[PDB]
Amino acid sequence: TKKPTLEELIPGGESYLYAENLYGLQWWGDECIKPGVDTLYSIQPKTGKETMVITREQINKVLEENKAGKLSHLYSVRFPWTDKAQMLFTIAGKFIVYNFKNNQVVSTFKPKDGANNEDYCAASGNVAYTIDNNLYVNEKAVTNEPEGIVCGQTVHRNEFGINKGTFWSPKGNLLAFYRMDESMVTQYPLVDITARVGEVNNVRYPMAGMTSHQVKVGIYNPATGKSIYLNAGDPTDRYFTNISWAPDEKSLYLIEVNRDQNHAKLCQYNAETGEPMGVLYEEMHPKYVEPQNPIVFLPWDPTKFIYQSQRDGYNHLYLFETNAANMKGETYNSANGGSYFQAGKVKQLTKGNWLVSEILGFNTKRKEVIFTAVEGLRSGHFAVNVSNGKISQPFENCKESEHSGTLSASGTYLIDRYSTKDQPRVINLVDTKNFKETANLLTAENPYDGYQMPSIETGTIKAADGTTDLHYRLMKPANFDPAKKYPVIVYVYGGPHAQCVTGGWQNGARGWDTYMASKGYIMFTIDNRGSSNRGLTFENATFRRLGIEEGKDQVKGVEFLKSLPYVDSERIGVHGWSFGGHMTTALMLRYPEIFKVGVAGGPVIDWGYYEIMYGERYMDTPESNPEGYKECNLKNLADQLKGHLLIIHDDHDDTCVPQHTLSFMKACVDARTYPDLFIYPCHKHNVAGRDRVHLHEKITRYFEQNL
Amino acid sequence: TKKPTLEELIPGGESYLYAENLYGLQWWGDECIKPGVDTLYSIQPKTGKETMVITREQINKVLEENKAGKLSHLYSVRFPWTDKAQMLFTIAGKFIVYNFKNNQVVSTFKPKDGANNEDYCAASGNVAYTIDNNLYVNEKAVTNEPEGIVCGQTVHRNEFGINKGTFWSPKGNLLAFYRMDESMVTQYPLVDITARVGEVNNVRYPMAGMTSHQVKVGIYNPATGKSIYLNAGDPTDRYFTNISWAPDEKSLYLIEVNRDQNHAKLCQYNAETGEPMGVLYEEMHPKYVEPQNPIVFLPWDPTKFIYQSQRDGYNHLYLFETNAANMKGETYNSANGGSYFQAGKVKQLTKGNWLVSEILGFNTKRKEVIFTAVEGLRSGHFAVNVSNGKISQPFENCKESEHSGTLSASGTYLIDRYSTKDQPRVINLVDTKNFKETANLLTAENPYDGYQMPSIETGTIKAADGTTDLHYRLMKPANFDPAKKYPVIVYVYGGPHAQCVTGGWQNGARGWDTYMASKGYIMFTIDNRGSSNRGLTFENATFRRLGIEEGKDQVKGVEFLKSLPYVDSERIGVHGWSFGGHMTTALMLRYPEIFKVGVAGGPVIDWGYYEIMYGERYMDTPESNPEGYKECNLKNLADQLKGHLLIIHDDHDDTCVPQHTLSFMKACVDARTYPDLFIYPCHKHNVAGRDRVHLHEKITRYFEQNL
Ligand SMILES: [Mg+2]
Ligand SMILES: [Mg+2]
Repeated sequence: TKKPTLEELIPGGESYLYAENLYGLQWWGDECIKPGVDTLYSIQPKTGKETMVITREQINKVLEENKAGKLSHLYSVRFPWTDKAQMLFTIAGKFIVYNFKNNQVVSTFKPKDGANNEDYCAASGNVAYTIDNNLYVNEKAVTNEPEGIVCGQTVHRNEFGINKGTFWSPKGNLLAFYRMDESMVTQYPLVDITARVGEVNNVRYPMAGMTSHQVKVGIYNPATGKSIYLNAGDPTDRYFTNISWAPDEKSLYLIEVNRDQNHAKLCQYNAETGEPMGVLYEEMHPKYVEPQNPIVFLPWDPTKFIYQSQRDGYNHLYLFETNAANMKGETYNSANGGSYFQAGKVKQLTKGNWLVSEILGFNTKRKEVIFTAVEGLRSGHFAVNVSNGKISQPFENCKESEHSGTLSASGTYLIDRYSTKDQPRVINLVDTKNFKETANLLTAENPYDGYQMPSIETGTIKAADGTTDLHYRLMKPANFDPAKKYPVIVYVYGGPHAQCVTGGWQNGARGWDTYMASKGYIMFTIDNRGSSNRGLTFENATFRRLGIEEGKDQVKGVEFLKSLPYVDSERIGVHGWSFGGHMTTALMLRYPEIFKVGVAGGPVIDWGYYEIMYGERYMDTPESNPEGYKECNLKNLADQLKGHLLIIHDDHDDTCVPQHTLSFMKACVDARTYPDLFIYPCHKHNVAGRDRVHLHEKITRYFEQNL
Repeated sequence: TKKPTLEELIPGGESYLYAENLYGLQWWGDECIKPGVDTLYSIQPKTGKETMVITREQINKVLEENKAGKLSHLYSVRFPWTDKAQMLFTIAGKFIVYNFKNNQVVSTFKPKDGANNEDYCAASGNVAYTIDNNLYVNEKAVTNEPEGIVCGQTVHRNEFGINKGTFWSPKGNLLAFYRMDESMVTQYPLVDITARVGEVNNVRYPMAGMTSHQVKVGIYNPATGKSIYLNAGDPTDRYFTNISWAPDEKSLYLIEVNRDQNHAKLCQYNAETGEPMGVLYEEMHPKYVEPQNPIVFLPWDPTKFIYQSQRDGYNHLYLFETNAANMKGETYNSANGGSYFQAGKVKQLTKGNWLVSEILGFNTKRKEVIFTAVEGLRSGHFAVNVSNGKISQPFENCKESEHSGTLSASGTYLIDRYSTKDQPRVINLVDTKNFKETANLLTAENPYDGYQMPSIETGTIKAADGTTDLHYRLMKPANFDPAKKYPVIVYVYGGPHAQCVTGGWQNGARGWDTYMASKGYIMFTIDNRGSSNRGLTFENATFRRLGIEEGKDQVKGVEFLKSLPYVDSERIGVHGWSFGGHMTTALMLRYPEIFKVGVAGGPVIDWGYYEIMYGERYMDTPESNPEGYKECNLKNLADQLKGHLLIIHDDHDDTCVPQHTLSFMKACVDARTYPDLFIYPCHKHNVAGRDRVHLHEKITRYFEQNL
């Protein structure tokens, strides 16, 4: 009979309910380490037998004898040496290497104050980290650059799979790093209203069609203290992505992407001189090419590497030869409608209407690559023999689930974390020879046990093309009566790189979904064309017209709801954030007779205010696609607003500048339409922490008053 | 049966209704000039006989012979020479002097492009004007100052009656001007969201308790082209106000006010050297002193001048001696609780529980000063003989009305513009010997003739002190039934320098008052203690605690409404702008059991964000009044919000920085209270033009949905 509140359903809530977990669970060679608050256990994967390693009292005793501090829990320890009985942890910025068979502090190192993006190399003992805009290795500064130059940090606004800007050589003798010059990029003025006098907080923001930032790759030698830069030419309008090292540390590889994002090149550079050594492979597509993963060399054969490509329509593994730049190249057409320039023998290791979501690593003894594969609501772990191409089992044996994995040092065992509709969290140890569970580490209990909960249903309907199958999730209140009429709220995202309907826990339902469904509102979400884990054809159907085919598919979802007799067709609302915010506004403006109430958070209004990297991939430039930009500029449709639309924007949003929403307000004032607005001061793109509860109460209140 | 629309009732509306007027009505000596679109007439004041002077066709004929352009109407013509049959007008920035007896162009002058604040001196033919931050006289630049220096323009944020920064000598041979250095004042970042990339639009804004701007007075001679600056010492934390010239042009007078605004000094300076020549008079008050008018010399005796002071509790005329600085000074206590340092014989020309609102000028033959006097809803024109102090008639003969006047060159006749509850606009010529109407120039007809209109009632109730009488205005729908219950909307301002309930047209009702009253809402407004035209005691009751006594008085108004059987006590809303926005928020937070719904526009939230000049006058400094600032900081009461509060703020508001409202939103998020917000981009303190209709539709909609 008791229903959960927003305090129990929204992250940031005082009593937020979540399924039990095993934090810090990792590998020490081929032994599984299960940390706790007071003990660290070792688990033999073959048997599942738990052996105690060390207690926090024991470690703290030795830390106090060294005046090194105190641990509160053992969840943050790491085991980066397969052969040394050593542990690594941090206590107030200080790195401690601890021997757990002798109970001794091996070493301590404290980087300079204000250290971020710390990247430790176990093989050499070197640590790279950043202080403001400059890069540091151990006690020395690698760079001394002015404002506008950023070193050793992420570049190209985290696109093409870039998440860091430091790349240690396999043995830790050289460090590759990014050097970004943003000096020529426009600054957007955010205003801090908590200062004595409201101050400007400028952020570099490159908008579609304007001047971009320039990236350079440096190579630093900690033994000499000298750095070189790769001689790639004028870096203007070029992306330098997916940095990878040769196993011998003599050359560096990267994937270069042009500004039009339709041509990618796998390049080699000399690590000692920075001189180019050739192009091994080239990939082209009339729409776009999007490299997201570096090349991985075979641990048993450095003359071969695995490249990840969607050229046939799905992300798959391809085995290439290292000597490809010095062989005869031929041009080929690819199944995705693109083309590629390839030399040498290339072997497609994985094939089918599914994609590889992660390379987990290798089993060197059995010569296999272990990986995770996905499609729609299905996921699973797999192995493929690199020599013959024999796959462990067909993708068709996959169930609806969400799998995550961590491979042991020998590739013999796997930590398998998964969730299904009714199973919140299951953690098993899995044998990679036959993919059989060897031991259950956790089977989390339902955190909503003893609460009244809504029902969840998933299914498929056809897209606006009449052929593509779209997955939807439908939620109803617990006391649902099919004789009564109910209001509906469509939760929408619908942009690329995301999927709302999963095969995981509650089919991806969010806390607010649960909250509104229990308040008497039917909740609906459909994953339209453009969304992820369905291949490139499903995704690029939206090219140069973002939001259009997405809206058409969302309307097919509504036509399905209207066919249900318990749906009140005159009470359809819509809510989304970011791309979802654009979709909420666009649906209100393009289908004003369908959607009655809408709540749009941090939306994109005009793609001309959006970043170059993401924007120009799907929309090209305002100069190259003037029709696309006009059609998808929601300021042009401001006069179509009939219903209740609330726009929420955060004052320190540097993903969607606040200009989007205020320029939309001005357009409605001029057109004499009446949207509502709300600004969350001191919040970035999303409202985080306790204020996220305030946000969901405000959203709930808007739908209760107007739907 | 037809009701007016917001398009007919709101300025900026497409069909805005207003009472007929006579634009450009002025004096050519003692002849009254009535311009029109096609003709200029002359009116003999004794008789009221209209004589044609000239036609637009005649003037345009002569302008075309001189290639000087074309006039579209004769409303912008001026007659600054009493003895020359000449006119002044401007065609596309070009000044033209025209003789209307001979039909000849006398001269043309075109100032540099981008000219503003043009100040023409008919006696010398010189014109001063500004281009950006610099001052110009005729063809030459007086100043060449960098960013942060402003010359020849208004200073001290238009306080102490400063409305310009150029002051010509009586014969036009010297120009006194302001030079303001703002370089040391903090810049507030406003953001222009119409730019390609949202840009910063900085404004200098000095906040209470912080570093102020510095003002200097320059004296420029157009014949020599040289300037001198008054040697007043370090200008830090001093106000230089009410600049006035000696009749012989040999010295300049000003009133200096300290930063604590409790000590004023009448000062003389040599016009040739800029050297100080003494202090003639000093005025002190424990609360504040506020000089707002320069001294005026008697046209028949330059050894005497009239000073305007509230030292006895009401603004009155005092006759002083020019030789006062060189006489024996004594300190005296004043009836307002202040003190003054005075030398020589001083004569109080006007006395009573009423104030002088304007010195219209003089009748030199009869030795009288003509002036307008006000108190509450009462107004009138008066003469006092400067020699014997005999007043034309007692203030008690005044009726409820709003009078405005323009005196002829000899002070024999007056243009009297007035309004009463039911008379929208009456314009008469009045004989200043007996103040009898000599001719009716206009008796405007009601612009709402043929419309359904609400009823208007005025009365008085006692203030929260139990002794002071407060004027209120009550409006009811036309079909009002005293058997039914009605919702009420309190319109509030309540700050100093303003009065809402007048003796003029509709007792000061505004368009939106009319609109809501006709929609079935009772409208109520009360002029609380702190408001103007009631003397200093009524006003400074709020000193150091702005909003507190004002709220108490607004609540006495509500206790009156609750005593009316046709008022629904459970449906009371409130609306105000600026000080009224503060009042709306404060009333919602301090009396949450009284006001159900509120709409606050461009409010003051924290007095620490408000300007030095106005703020420190009534609140002192945050360091001098920490309790006052804490109590009146509405962020401190954020947790008290129970009802529906909408805060509207304009993104380019440089009166109330947008920081006020955004810092209030943050405080409510933190306190878990739910106010609503709206931002009008590209609007200053008030929404002007067609968007003002959008603003009033949004305000109407908020009250219809929630009250
Ligand atoms: Mg492109
Ligand atoms: Mg003071």
